[PDB]
Amino acid sequence: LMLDYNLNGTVSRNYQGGDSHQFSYNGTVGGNLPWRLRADYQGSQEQSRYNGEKTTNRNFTWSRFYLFRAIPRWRANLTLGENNINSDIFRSWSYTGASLESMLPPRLRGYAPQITGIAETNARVVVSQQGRVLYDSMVPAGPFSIQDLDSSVRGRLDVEVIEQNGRKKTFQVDTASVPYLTRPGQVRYKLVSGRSRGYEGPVFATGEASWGLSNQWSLYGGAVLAGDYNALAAGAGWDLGVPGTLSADITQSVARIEGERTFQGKSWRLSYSKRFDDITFAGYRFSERNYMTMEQYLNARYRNDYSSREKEMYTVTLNKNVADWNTSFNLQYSRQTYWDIRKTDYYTVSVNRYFNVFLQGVAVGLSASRSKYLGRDNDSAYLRISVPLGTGTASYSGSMSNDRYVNMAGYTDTFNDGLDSYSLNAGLNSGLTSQRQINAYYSHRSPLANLSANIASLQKGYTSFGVSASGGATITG
Amino acid sequence: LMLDYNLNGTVSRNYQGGDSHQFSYNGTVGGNLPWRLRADYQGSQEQSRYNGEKTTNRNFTWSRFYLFRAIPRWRANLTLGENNINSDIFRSWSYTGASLESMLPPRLRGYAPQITGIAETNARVVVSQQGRVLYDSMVPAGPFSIQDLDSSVRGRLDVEVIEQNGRKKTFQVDTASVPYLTRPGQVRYKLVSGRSRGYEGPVFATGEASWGLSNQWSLYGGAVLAGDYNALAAGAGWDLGVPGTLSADITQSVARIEGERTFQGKSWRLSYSKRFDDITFAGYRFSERNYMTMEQYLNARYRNDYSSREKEMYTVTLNKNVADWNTSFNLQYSRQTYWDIRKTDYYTVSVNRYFNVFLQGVAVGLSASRSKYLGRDNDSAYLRISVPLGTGTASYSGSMSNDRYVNMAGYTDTFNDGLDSYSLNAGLNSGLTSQRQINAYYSHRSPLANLSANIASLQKGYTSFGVSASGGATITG
Ligand SMILES: CCCCCCCCCCCC[N+](C)(C)[O-]
Ligand SMILES: CCCCCCCCCCCC[N+](C)(C)[O-]
Repeated sequence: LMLDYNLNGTVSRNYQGGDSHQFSYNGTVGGNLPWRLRADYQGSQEQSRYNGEKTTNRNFTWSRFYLFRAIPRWRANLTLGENNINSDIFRSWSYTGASLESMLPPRLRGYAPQITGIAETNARVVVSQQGRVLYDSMVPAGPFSIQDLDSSVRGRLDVEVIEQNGRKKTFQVDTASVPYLTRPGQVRYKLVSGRSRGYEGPVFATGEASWGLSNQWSLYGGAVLAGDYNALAAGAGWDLGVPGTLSADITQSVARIEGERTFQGKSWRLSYSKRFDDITFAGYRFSERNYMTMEQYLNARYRNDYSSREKEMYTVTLNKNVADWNTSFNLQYSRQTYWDIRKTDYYTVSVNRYFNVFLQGVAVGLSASRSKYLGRDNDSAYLRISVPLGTGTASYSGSMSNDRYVNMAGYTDTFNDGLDSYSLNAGLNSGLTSQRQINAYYSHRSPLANLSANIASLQKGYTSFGVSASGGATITG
Repeated sequence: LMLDYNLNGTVSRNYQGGDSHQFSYNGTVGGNLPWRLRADYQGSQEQSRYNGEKTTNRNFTWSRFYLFRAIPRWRANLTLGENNINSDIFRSWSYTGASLESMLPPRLRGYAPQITGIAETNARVVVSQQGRVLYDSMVPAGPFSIQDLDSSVRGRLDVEVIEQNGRKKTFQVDTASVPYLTRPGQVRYKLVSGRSRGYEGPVFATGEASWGLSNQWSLYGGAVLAGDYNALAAGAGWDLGVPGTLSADITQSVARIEGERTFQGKSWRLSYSKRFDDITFAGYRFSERNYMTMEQYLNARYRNDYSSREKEMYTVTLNKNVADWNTSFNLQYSRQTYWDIRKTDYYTVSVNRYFNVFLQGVAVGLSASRSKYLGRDNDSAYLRISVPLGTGTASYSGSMSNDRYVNMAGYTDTFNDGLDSYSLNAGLNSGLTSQRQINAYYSHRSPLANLSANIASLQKGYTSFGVSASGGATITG
């Protein structure tokens, strides 16, 4: 019986008084009985004490836990228990039930949705989808690129960057929606049944299939039979060569909510993907005022929420490594508009060049990003020149988050071959009298157990300490 | 005695009443007596009639006219009369006097500053620098790329896009400031003298030179001796190979204005350029509160203007043609900040892909840009699919200027091999009840004489007719 723990803990004081605690954990229990196991758990506890009020927000749940078993001979996998639907045609909601679903040319499957951004401090970053916790551990200040996500992540993700000074900056990233294509002989499909979760739960079945026409083309369809909510979708997909693959989808919905009225709508979606084995992906989507996803409907029927009616959604992704002049470029953009509320443009860019000027690998990196700090836009840029000095490396950093700019000097030293490392930094925040910053971050990365602690302190500001451990153990008595 | 005329004329009516006239002209007189001639003239007249008031704004001037003569044997050219300083180290002001200045590896000289943007209507676009008229003729609605500029344009340009509906959108473009480098043996220099113009005029001399150190490097300097304004500048330049060339400059200023005070300041400037014979240029500049250019000083002493104190200026330019997947990409960006006023970010992007889907060269183009419409930001995007149909080509266009979006259908036919062409368009503006749009644009492009007329009419809107002729003639009695 396997366990995959992930822990976080942080303590901090204010220069005005307050203490606060933060402990979070998430992980997965696995078991083997052709009957396989998978239980995802996640929880957190937060406390704060000011002049008069302590506050506490505490949460725990099994996001999802189910049994799944492989079958030799339909190349299909059966899974039953509490899960989440993962579709290449429909969007996601959580459910209890079972499902039967069909390794083949990568150019047709989905890949790991690498999330990127920028942190003012040494910050804990949590990536989620719906309520499910996909990633939440600490990051050292500066641009960050989380490439630890489950091979099967789909849809758009919710990222929260909780900074050491108490500022929560949040944004959204859209994972690439790779064309649901197939090779002529084969057939891809996904037929799921059960009742929708967490709002007993309305009964629903959903099917989705991908036919292999005799050309470099392929047609797919799917339907959602939820009763008060039904949706049908058909789509055409086309394969190319190295110039990537492509596809388009039209999907209509019928939703009937009590004494409220009845909504009808469709949404068209065009997506292109040139990744295989430089990755580039561009996707588009435009949906009607009355078109709703299974999720949208549910929040509408059970929670009385009709907010966030999607209109148009553009999303571009380019991670191109020109080994040629020794520079990598990554772009993650996602513009999203609505019928009821204001547009929401989220992006993050970075370009890293490796130089030779005096000895090897002097590094200059420029990064820029925009997220949201409490409704209002938060716009950042980061400039870092790093000089490698033996097993260590000294660096200078210039940060510009909104109207507050930070200057940083620091030395980082690595050991155990890159597994462990330890860095000390000192700097100045100005943008409002200036403050001196002192900060140290330590990391240990063994494959069976990771661990990392960091301590930070701002003048007339805050002072906090945080640890973050994650590893693998077998819990069987 | 040569003449290079350029004319524009437009008439239009309002749906509420008004008529208006617009006539502009600019050109250059040339003459040969080793004594060469060059006279630039420019003028315009505008009239309007509403309920009660007609108005008229009329202007004419010889921007600049001077004599210049080549000399065999110092590979230098002497020019005297009323001109404008053009320096690779200093910024521009206009002056009466004479100058002596030093074809050689392109990687060190300057190129044609191609200006780009987007027009709602069939619009006349005027490009200028200081007050001097560099370009002003009509453009057919959609993205536009003016590549007619004098080989020697330097500094940043002022672009105004006067639309057929009466909306003036304006912005700024920074021409690439190519590194003032030289080959070891040779020496580049520029020593100018006279009095500053148009505010008799303060006396000034200015010198600038480029030495050829024995490496792929090169050092340059220059000074401005204006009396109440002095400035000295030194800079290092470095040449590479195909990875372009580079350079950095530090320049200090001393300005003394009466009973006002005395300003001191410097500004650092780093510029990289990878163009020769795909062009890419990135430049940076950061100047002190009290640092002033010769121009800045003059507006300060003679016009009592201390506005627009430059702080930081970033500028990027990328025009890369991937013949490989038959698509071109052009990016013109320029962020500019100040000490006294708000930031000013101007940009324009476009990507054009040529397809094959049914016959040859079906075209999809996406363009986006941001300029200023009366203090406020004006943000546009344009989508155009064009299908070639013999000597003609039918197209569909989607425009989005701010909150007003336009849909357009149109057929264009070309003849005389691309020299002449004629297109008719019809569309809808919605963003405020919608309106039908009818528009035709004709162009004739013979090398000795160009001419173009266009007629446009919006429902419950405006209705205008415009002509634009430009050619070469010899006026000698
Ligand atoms: C062995 C096959 C695995 C079970 C596949 C489930 C798909 C059946 C769907 C039918 C309807 C289910 N329902 C009505 C309860 O939602
Ligand atoms: C034949 C050489 C061409 C004339 C070059 C002019 C540079 C001389 C500058 C000295 C000062 C001129 N000044 C004081 C009137 O400005």
